[PDB]
Amino acid sequence: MVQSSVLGFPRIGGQRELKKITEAYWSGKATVEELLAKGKELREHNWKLQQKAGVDIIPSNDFSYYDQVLDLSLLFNAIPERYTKFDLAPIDVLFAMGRGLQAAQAAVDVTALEMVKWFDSNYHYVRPTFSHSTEFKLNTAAGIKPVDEFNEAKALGVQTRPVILGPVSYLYLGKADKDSLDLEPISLLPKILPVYKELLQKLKEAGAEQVQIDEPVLVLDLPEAVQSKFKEAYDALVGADVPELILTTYFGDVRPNLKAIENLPVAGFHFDFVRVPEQLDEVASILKDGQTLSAGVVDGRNIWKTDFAKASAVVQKAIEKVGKDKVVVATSSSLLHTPVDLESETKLDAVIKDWFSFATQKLDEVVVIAKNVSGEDVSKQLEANAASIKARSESSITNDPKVQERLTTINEALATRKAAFPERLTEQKAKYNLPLFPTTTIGSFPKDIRINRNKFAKGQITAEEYEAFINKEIETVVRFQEEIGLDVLVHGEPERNDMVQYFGEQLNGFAFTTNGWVQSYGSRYVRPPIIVGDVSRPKAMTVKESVYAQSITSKPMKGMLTGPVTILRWSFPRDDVSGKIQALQLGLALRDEVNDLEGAGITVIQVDEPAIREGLPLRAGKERSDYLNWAAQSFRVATSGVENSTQIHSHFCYDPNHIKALDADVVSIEEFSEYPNHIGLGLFPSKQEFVSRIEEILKPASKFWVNPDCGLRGWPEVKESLTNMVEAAKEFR
Ligand SMILES: CN1c2c(nc(N)[nH]c2=O)NC[C@@H]1CNc1ccc(C(=O)N[C@@H](CCC(=O)O)C(=O)O)cc1
Ligand SMILES: [Zn+2]
Repeated sequence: MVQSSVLGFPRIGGQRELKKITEAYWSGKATVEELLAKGKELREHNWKLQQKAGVDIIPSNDFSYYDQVLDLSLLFNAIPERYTKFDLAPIDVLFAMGRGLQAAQAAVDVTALEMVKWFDSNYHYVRPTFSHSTEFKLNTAAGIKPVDEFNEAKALGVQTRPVILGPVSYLYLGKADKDSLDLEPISLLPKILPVYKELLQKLKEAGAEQVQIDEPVLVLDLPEAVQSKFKEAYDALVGADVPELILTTYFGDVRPNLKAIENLPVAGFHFDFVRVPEQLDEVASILKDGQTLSAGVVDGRNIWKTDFAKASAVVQKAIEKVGKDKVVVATSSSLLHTPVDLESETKLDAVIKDWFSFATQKLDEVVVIAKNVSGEDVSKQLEANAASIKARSESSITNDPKVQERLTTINEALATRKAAFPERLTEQKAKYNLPLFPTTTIGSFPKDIRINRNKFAKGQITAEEYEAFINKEIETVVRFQEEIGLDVLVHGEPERNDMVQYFGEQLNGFAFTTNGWVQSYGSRYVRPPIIVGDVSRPKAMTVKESVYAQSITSKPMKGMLTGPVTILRWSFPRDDVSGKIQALQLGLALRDEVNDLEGAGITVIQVDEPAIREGLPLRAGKERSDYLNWAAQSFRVATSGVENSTQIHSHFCYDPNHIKALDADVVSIEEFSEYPNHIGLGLFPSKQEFVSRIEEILKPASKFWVNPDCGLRGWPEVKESLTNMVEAAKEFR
């Protein structure tokens, strides 16, 4: 009988209980005991769910109040001193590191540690931060979270497998603090290993027989000298006095690093065969006698019902290489990255809901697959699964002939402007006559809003009253900008709740959930859109508010759009067609929008792709350069239908060559000399500080726009700043 395994379970709660209790604790409404009681109730509920589903290997220490990497930093005393001088008990040191700390000496405003994207998932972890003076050690009176949680589950009669981030990944994903700029985190390895060993011994003494030790940096391009550290670390940790170690990898391909793990004393490995099924043969063939192979075949980052027949076949290949006794059916990664429970959806059509599985359902999928490859009769589940998979692949939701046919029209001309920039600029100058050092802003501006969204969705106020409120907000914002004297304006987007869902709602091919929440960072969660089929845009999405904003001023009003790659990356994508295809479909839908904007007189249009870098494939090579090419192609498909006098803008927070590939008229960036398309380097503060910072960037005149850093912060600050920025632009004129 082949075992089933889950690498981690989302902890937010089916009703976002974790968010509610933590935010209550932070605002003084709940006590720390109330906090802890809710956490314990969440963990117990999630363990019992997993046991009842029949999962064999059930994780502990996957729970967190904020972030699991932060939890380890607190456990190992990677705590910078500044957080320690306020008499905070350890759980409050933890929160102080995660979210910062303010006290009424002058006031304290101690900033949080940095938030970092966890690989290419949509989760963010708190950066481990080390100094030359870091003394790594266990903190017994803080409680040892993985020991305590292991024991809690055991007392419920649930044997679990503690999960911790391994020492190489933990140090390598961390960074040197300000006061220790030359420190290489990985150099700290000999100092941290004794703390890992101690932790593992305490887990063993409590009854833990296996531990999942995550080494996800093995899917990254690692220097050779980092590669050798795996043999060192794991030779030091393995022994009679510790649990068996299952070295766990996800999100990518470990083959370039196989030599690093081919002679390890660990008890087994886990690999992600959803993202990289093709590494199976080579990773299997380095397993030593006795080592087990955990085959990650149930996607931990997407919401589609698994094809039981294909997932079992992947598992059956593993079984053929190393033996039925040495394979485990697993989720590809932690279920951290999926929503909690499909059964909470109250509005989804049953046809569509038949195609999905969220975390709770994925528990049943790993069990049924495990039974299937072990020889049990599960033909009824197999048949029902095959029926769902079949229905999806034949549905019209998925296949729209017009979109298919439109994809066949994509070619170079469709992704190229009618003329090159220099010629375009001469028509743009005749049209706008913008003065040199033109001034604009990047988008957002500074209460009552949701109040009016609300009575409108319940039909209490007409579309008529709703529109006048929107238009009054737009009005305020436009007049404010005019009185400051900005040259190119924005409307403020009071009509928009969310950069991606605002578009997804208005596009075919999308479905939406009531409860599909995923933790993004801390207590902040996202409810991503789902791409279910071929995307098209039946009609104008933004034209109305932009046309109204443009009508009350003789300054150029920017249209504002989100790009195709960002819409794709902050949605749950289809798993039946490539990312590329989904991006080009989005490019084409956005092209209709850009063209309608231009048609309605909105001939300055900003299109932002803030997710481009998060989507970078994890290793260098063909997949990465293909991604950068199609990403840019998709942007150009959206923006290349316009006349020469229409001005495409794009704004970047974050590689100059990719930016160049977009051929935008104006790029706002928050030493590429021979590049004609114009740039606004972000400046935001004195008029003279402005005067200084521009003067020094001087060291090209006709090419510089002036603008802030990213969206706007209180009215007096924005005003004073914006007004100072404009004054500075005028001197130079
Ligand atoms: C800009 N970001 C973003 C994204 N993904 C999506 N889909 N949308 C986004 O705006 N990924 C990267 C980053 C994530 N940052 C954030 C920041 C705040 C909240 C947030 O405030 N969430 C609210 C719920 C908002 C709502 O009502 O939907 C919360 O309090 O949990 C979420 C993600
Ligand atoms: Zn920005």
